[PDB]
Amino acid sequence: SPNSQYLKTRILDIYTPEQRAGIEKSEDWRQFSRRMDTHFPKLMNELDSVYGNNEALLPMLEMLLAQAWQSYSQRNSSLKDIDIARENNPDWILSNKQVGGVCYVDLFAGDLKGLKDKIPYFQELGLTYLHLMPLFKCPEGKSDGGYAVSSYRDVNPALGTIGDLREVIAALHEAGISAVVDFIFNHTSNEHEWAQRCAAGDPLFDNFYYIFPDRRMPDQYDRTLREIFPDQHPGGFSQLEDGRWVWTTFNSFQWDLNYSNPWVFRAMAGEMLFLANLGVDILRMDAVAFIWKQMGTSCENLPQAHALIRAFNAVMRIAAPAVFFKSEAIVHPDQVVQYIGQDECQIGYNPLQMALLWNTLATREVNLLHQALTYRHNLPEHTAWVNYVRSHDDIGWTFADEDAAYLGISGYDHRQFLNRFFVNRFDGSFARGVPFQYNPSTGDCRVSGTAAALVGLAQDDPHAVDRIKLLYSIALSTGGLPLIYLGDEVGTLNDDDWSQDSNKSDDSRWAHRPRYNEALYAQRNDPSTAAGQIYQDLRHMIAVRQSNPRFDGGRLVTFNTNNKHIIGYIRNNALLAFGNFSEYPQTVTAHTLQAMPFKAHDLIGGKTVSLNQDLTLQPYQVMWLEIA
Ligand SMILES: OC[C@H]1O[C@H](O[C@H]2[C@H](O)[C@@H](O)[C@@H](O[C@H]3[C@H](O)[C@@H](O)[C@@H](O[C@H]4[C@H](O)[C@@H](O)[C@@H](O)O[C@@H]4CO)O[C@@H]3CO)O[C@@H]2CO)[C@H](O)[C@@H](O)[C@@H]1O
Ligand SMILES: OC[C@H]1O[C@@](CO)(O[C@H]2O[C@H](CO)[C@@H](O)[C@H](O)[C@H]2O)[C@@H](O)[C@@H]1O
Repeated sequence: SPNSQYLKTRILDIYTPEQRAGIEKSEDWRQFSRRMDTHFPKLMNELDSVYGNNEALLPMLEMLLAQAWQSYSQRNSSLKDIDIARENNPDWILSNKQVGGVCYVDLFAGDLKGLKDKIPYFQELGLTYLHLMPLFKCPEGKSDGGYAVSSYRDVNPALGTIGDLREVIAALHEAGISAVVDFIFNHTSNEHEWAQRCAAGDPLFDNFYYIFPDRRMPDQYDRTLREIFPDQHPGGFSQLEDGRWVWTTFNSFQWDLNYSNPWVFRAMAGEMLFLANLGVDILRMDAVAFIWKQMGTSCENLPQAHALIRAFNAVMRIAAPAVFFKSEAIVHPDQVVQYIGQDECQIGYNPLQMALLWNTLATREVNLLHQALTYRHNLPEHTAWVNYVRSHDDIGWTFADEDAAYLGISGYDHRQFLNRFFVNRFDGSFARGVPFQYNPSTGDCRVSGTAAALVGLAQDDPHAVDRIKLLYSIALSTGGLPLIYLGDEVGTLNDDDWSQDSNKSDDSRWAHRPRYNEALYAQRNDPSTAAGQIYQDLRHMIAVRQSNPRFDGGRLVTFNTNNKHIIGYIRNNALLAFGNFSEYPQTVTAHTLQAMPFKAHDLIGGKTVSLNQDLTLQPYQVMWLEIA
């Protein structure tokens, strides 16, 4: 394979003799050259592992690297400073100081300019990380909430212009907040120019997607394909006007990109560089599990999918060091963690913890949660979990059947219980969620609904507020970067019109995608309201997390509480956390605490607690005891 020095010389051949001389002496080239030598080996290796001796590999690479240089040269000086800072501080993502939030620009603040006006509030809340949902042009009507991209560069006019976005990013950086956007690279909308030209037979866009003449291949593939939206279509394919079939893992209007074609990688790498130069700090790698297909397999988590992502990682290491990745892999735990690594995705959603928080609220038993915190929490160096309570999506019960089997729990039977409980089809359930994608052929089902809707706030369950606080307390202190679903900090309930909207009625996820609730936000300072109680609660926990070094890092050690309703863990051997998932008082005996100091200050309630005697926690109470 060619080497870094070889490719760099060729990159400089576009400059006349006089220019070439100057370029080689410039700071930009110096840094670019150094990073090329350091990271090119990985890029080449990962790409080769996927394409092999593909004739297009070499040509695609030189073209991509030429862009990488141009992209780095044009990169703004301020961004280059962030590039240097993060190069030498790979663990910035692990700082206890980081706290993120996520919202739809349109639902939360109208448009881009409006979002800019909400920045003061984000600072007031303590955010240092902000994820904005899909901002670029997409089909009018149904676009899977913007996840069906028709243009990676043209901002949805309803939100503003590319200029407004560029402005928002700079304002976020000014307020000490990182910009986080989606990198929907597994597929585009069926209205995207690429799709159009590919299907129309433009030789330039040949093999940019997976299109079949009939059901021969589709049927073979469907034998092992999981259905994500069985409500929309069976298997993973959709039929075109002309009768052909296109691979559509998600909605029919979302066509999977064909990474078996190296020119497809180059295309998306180009888009990443575009997003990088806008000043994006973290790219949410959407559906990383499906970017590689292979007949007979599930076409999820394949080796080449990981390799491609590590290739993308390399491009950023060379042309935009500040850009980190956030893996969205809502799959089996064993698979989830494989996307997380310094050379792949530095951080990734922690669906296991999230799903188990809700599970524990239902069963009142921390068994599965404790198991996960004990065996699946700690990660490799320079990587972190993104811990969350809810997201724009439904809740999938992605705990491991094998893990559950160890505890004498039948995964299938357990999920059936969980699903019933959270959609209020179980006696006594406090949850008011809505079903999502009930698959009659598999028994699988997911749950939609806001955090407040699932804890019982819609009916004013007296335990609703403390439940919210408890869940967020755990995502905030286990170790990793905590993500707040904006709207949750004031107990925002479900949207009560989505079912009436013909563009949303067939997607219950819109039930937990409500608009900014002016009334609730106007009560965040009133301790007598649910909004105020939830707000000050979370704000206080955020404040503590960010100021107390004992929460730093992502490592944790579980503590056996000897009480099936109480979870316990220790951060940095100095912070002991207890969490009662019972609606009744529960005790951690003096005998269980013998190894703990006689007294410890609780950062949650502010009181001094004695650990030389039984410790009784009130319903849903959380304690952050300083033991060192
Ligand atoms: O305080 C609330 C209620 O708490 C108590 O009930 C709890 C149980 O203690 C929990 O263990 C849990 O029970 C679930 C169970 O987790 C779930 O797997 C399912 O059990 C199935 C099982 O999967 C299947 O293999 C087969 O064995 O049938 C089982 C049927 O139970 O469903 C259980 C619930 O039925 O959650 C409940 C409810 O929170 C306490 O007993 C209640 O009195 C109390 O109200
Ligand atoms: O349940 C309300 C509403 O949700 C939708 C949209 O997602 O469908 C969900 O609920 C159905 C019944 O529980 C499930 O069969 C389906 O799989 C699930 O997505 C609407 O169709 C329904 O009216």
